[PDB]
Amino acid sequence: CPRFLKVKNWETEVVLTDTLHLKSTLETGCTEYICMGSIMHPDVATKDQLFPLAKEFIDQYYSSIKRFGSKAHMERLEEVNKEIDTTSTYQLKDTELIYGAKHAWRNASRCVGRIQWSKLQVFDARDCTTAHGMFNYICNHVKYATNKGNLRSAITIFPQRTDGKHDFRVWNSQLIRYAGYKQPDGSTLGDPANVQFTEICIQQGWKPPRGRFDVLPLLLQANGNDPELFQIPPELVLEVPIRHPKFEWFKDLGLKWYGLPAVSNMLLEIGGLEFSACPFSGWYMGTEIGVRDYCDNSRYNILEEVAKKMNLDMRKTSSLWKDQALVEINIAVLYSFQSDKVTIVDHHSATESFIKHMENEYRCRGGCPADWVWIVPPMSGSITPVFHQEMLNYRLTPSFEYQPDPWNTHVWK
Amino acid sequence: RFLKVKNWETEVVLTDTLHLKSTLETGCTEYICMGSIMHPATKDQLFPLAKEFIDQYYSSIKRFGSKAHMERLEEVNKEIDTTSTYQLKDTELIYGAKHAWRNASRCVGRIQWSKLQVFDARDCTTAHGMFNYICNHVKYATNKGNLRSAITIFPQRTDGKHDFRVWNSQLIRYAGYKQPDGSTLGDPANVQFTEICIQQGWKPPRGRFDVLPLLLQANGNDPELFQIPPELVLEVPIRHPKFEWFKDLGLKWYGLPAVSNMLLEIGGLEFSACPFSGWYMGTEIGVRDYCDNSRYNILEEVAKKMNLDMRKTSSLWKDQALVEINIAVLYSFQSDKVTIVDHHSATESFIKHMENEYRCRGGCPADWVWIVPPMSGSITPVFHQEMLNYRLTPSFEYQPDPWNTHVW
Ligand code: HEM
Ligand code: HEM
Ligand SMILES: Cc1cc(N)nc(CCc2cc(CCCN(C)C)cc(F)c2F)c1
Ligand SMILES: Cc1cc(N)nc(CCc2cc(CCCN(C)C)cc(F)c2F)c1
Ligand SMILES: C[C@H](O)[C@H](O)[C@H]1CNc2nc(N)[nH]c(=O)c2N1
Ligand SMILES: C[C@H](O)[C@H](O)[C@H]1CNc2nc(N)[nH]c(=O)c2N1
Ligand SMILES: [Zn+2]
Repeated sequence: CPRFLKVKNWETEVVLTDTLHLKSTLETGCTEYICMGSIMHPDVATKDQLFPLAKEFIDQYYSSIKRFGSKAHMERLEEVNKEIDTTSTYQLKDTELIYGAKHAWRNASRCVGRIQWSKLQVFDARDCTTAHGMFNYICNHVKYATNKGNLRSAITIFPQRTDGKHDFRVWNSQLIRYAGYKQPDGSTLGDPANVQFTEICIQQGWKPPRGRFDVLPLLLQANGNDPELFQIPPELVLEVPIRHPKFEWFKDLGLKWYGLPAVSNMLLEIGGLEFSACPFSGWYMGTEIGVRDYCDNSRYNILEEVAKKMNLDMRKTSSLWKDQALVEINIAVLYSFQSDKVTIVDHHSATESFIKHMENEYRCRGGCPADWVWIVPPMSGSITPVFHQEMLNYRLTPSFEYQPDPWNTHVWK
Repeated sequence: RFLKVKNWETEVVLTDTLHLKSTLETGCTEYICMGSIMHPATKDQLFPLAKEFIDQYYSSIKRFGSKAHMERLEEVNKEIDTTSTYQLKDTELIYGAKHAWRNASRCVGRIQWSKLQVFDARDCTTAHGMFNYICNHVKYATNKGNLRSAITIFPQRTDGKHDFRVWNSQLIRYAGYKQPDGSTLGDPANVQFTEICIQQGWKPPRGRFDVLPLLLQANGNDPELFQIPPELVLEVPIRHPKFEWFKDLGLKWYGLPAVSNMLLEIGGLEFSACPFSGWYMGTEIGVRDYCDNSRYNILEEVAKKMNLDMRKTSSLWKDQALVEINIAVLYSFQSDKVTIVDHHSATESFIKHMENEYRCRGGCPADWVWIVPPMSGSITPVFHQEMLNYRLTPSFEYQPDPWNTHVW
């Protein structure tokens, strides 16, 4: 591989030079003959596999604190090596846990929000043993992160994988989501994306109120045991009713959304260790709600009903009636969040911040992996600065990875 | 491997086998993806490429292994020997042109790929000849608004010292002028090319929508200027169905999109002048041409007339104005009976095209970064379509600007 790689911005002419790609680890999925850059998703480790992964991470940690080669560096290397020899694993210091989590965010190529990567609150939950403990930890996370609408980014890290039969997992894909319900007639109440998970929850004991915006219970798995259900206290679930600054009829659609986006189905890999329950949360970019959640045809799919209330001609696609309503729906979501003093960022501000971040990373770090397909917002793409920015995608570690759905792998006791 | 692509809205899964036949590079490796990078002979390299192309041509007319096939491979081998190159048969020229379009990963319009009028211009020797051939192209493809796809193929490269090149990047574009106060009149993307036209004799009217002259290079000689007869240049005043003040913005665009800076490669041969044209997708004009900050950049003005609050971005004033600008373009071409397609129709057509290519051909190389329209992405069906990108030949490739390589 060539040592220097250039990226250009076609709107400003700015050329950046990437050397960080030389530290790439796992596979993109691409080859020199095929590019999989639009593919969404393109047993444990052995002593011999773990040794070099830990050393790589420990080296990198001591490089960052400007102690590379020090006595504390070599002593940590030897302690780690001795520990892998006697137990086939090792335990991270708190300092290394925090560094690793912040860098998995920093390295998350699909995240436009990374300007904030070093302001992450890390909750060490590695002493947790039961699903009730997991509930306690997550409740405290949600309350801290919500902060009465002054949202603060945070991660709670549960115990790492051991033999693969004792995994901690949050079975929810996100900590806060609305249920969806299949009716006998084929229609769907609530969020259609969550019909499968809702059905699991119901069979597990949950009593569904069967509304359009029912907050799902937490389904928590500790130490490989069968998952258990918990209701998040509703006063911890901050929500925003959606209204429009001009269209007084917009509130009559009964739309609302929750304030905290909190991914809980991903795996955090640090130094070869696997943290299979590591829920992390930030704050929303408006398009995640106004464009995808509300206007995807497989989701709440409100474009038609907004278009009718807007009295648009909906017989020709070339009237752009869909595009017009999409803008108005996204004006309402940003307006409703700002009026309630709940942190949100529009797609224009977040992509300008990301460009500034990317440029600083190239300056100070030698690069910034970014997945263009995910960084570019789902509306108005080319009037945001990221559209015109060339990006290199590669995988650095520590990182967040996908993992199988726990109901597909769990062995029921 | 047989690779699978999933549509995340419909859950339709297709299976790609066609990628097994690529061999040109993508630019990516297992460790670094370059999917968002815009720009990632001799007798001995030439025959295997000629062979593969003849093989796929005779396989496409279902006469693989025919005597005609055999005699063609021998005919081509002898000619590469005596002459160091070879000439395509007319049937191979047309087949190669249509398949370079069929294989263009970045083109959302490929449902039309086999309906292409091919103009053989390989007998051309002078810039006057090129001008004639180009005028006939423009007149043919424009067709009084009922646009028809077309390509004009000038002589292939011989030694690189005698290239045919259209120096315009597109046959019809508007000039751009640097103003003394620092701002730009016209199209800022064409400032330098306009300066090269002026420095060579073109007298500019110095307006906002001056059709540029043609700058044509024949057989490696210096380029010569020509004005396309104005009755050949179809233009559309832009107006809005609801906002009667929109026509007062003074906006217009040309009807015919015609790329003239690319290289057509067929069986190892290189056609450095191959102007090709189709019809516009509305967003090409309304989003990029009009609202790119480095182009006509009219968002601020439209939002002014719309009285929108332009104090904070979160009012989405740019997004509102952008939609109204794109309504006007579609309404104007439609009112003037000039072929245009909106990004909803075009992307729907492309999904259907992919479905067709997967069944009958085993895949469709496609560049998600280019296929998804520059506005309202996720409400078009291609946003949710996984695509595999790989390089099939014949193909259109980029080439250096001639003002950076031509020896005067
Ligand atoms: C603080 C403000 C943040 C903003 C504005 C932000 C923005 C975004 C957006 C818009 C996406 C795309 C999500 C989608 O389309 O489904 C995303 C993805 C992602 N973000 Fe961030 N994010 C933030 C915080 C965080 C934090 C705190 C972390 C981790 C510690 C993180 C890690 C990720 C990851 C891993 C993804 C990829 C998810 C996937 O592949 O499905 N983000 N971010
Ligand atoms: C017939 C209607 C057509 C439509 C609606 C259409 C649509 C498009 C669009 C929207 C793009 C992206 C343009 C840009 O962003 O610069 C594109 C690119 C492209 N088109 Fe098509 N096109 C059509 C016809 C054709 C024809 C006739 C050919 C060749 C014979 C062709 C070959 C290509 C190629 C090679 C590109 C990539 C250009 C580049 O990399 O700059 N297209 N097309
Ligand atoms: C930390 C953080 C900050 C921020 N702004 N956004 C995110 C993503 C939040 C999120 C993502 C998805 C995607 C589901 C999978 N997708 C393929 C459909 C669904 C949600 F309900 C949700 F809340 C995370
Ligand atoms: C056959 C065909 C059909 C169709 N619909 N569109 C096209 C593109 C036409 C086109 C493209 C560009 C891009 C310039 C480079 N870009 C990176 C800024 C500039 C133009 F003036 C122009 F006319 C071709
Ligand atoms: C097929 C395609 O990769 C898929 O639709 C992706 C495209 N880009 C995306 N970008 C974001 N931020 N989120 C998504 O869910 C997607 N979906
Ligand atoms: C950086 C990025 O590759 C560049 O902006 C691309 C993105 N996608 C595009 N898609 C189309 N159709 N046309 C373009 O000019 C571009 N520009
Ligand atoms: Zn790639």
